[PDB]
Amino acid sequence: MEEGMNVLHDFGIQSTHYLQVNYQDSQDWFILVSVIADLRNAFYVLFPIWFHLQEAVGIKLLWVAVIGDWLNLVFKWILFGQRPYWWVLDTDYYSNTSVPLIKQFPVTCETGPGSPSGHAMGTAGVYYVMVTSTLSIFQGKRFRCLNVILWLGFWAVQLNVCLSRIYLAAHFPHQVVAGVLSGIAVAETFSHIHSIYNASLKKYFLITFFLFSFAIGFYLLLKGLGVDLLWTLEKAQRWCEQPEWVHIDTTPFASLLKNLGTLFGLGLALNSSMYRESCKGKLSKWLPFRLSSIVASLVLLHVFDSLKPPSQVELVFYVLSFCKSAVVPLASVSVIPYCLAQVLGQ
Repeated sequence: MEEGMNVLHDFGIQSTHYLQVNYQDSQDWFILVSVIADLRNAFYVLFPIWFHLQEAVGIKLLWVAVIGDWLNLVFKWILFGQRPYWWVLDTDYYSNTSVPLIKQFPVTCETGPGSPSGHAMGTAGVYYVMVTSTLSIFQGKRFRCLNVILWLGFWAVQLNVCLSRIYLAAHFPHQVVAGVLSGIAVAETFSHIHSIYNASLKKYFLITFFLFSFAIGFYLLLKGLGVDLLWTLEKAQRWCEQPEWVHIDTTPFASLLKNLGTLFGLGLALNSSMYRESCKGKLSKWLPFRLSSIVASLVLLHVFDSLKPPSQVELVFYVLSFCKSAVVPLASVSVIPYCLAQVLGQ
């Protein structure tokens, strides 16, 4: 008893055509929305702004982002999901019927399985935390104005992200809906785990080691049964309208090490002695200092992101990417605040 989900697939294709045929003067806006929702905006912009306003929100945001990435990868390995494009030129569902018309944008022609919507899940898991934390903080203040403004803003962001993903013919509506719901779930369930604070340096190492070991073991186990993990490459190549648009990548472990490096860097920065005298110092928590630290961290991280590891060797690429991802939280809470405190020295 198993029947095809071509009903959902055709509903997605018709949704893409409906969105494309009318809003033909909005491709730039949807591209801009799709490029901002990228997760390299919660480790470089959102984190240093929230870590100094209140130290508890930043750690929760970072943990939610890392766990969301890990779950995204692990479940993406084992779901074998299609995409809006690449399914209308291959399936025989429109064999005795008519075939709609789908146009391909350069941002389209993705090369990986798209069962969990990474952009939507990360955006939900990162924005739910911000909204709920702001609502909790602003309790000291007739209250159905700020609440409704914040929730309407959050839902508008989610709807715009989903529409951007559908309009570019990169994910079906159910994929992004499930991704949004899973991100909300992970944020909600991390909102109650209170052992992530004041955690020992040994515990962070054990957690990171467990995540890495489980990922590698799972990756090998699936290869040890007869599961194919490269079906997305040849089919994407054959049904993409231009080979130049395709962005073939040869890194099976690309975001895993980046997330693990971010987690390890946060642990080291939190448990290092230099942070204790820099951000927990004596009479240095007056607000202009925090604002200056935020501005300096943002500027220096933006300048520092403009590097690329050498791809001529794979192991060196992985090691350097891990080190950079570790420096991202190790240089925004530890060294810059201490340098600014010493500047306050003279």
